[PDB]
Amino acid sequence: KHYRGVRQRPWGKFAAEIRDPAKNGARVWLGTFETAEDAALAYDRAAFRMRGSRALLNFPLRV
Repeated sequence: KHYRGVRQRPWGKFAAEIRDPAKNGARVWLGTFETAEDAALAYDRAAFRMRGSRALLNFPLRV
């Protein structure tokens, strides 16, 4: 229901964002999306390039 990094609005928009501690504690707003699935998938790509090998994403790719 709630994706880690995706904020849902009471209108129909979402927002994919990730927390990066390596950047001295700075935010990384990927961008708003149309649904929680699109904003959640975009969060996985930024949480895999920034974290590198293996990472905890809303959609833990493994197939």
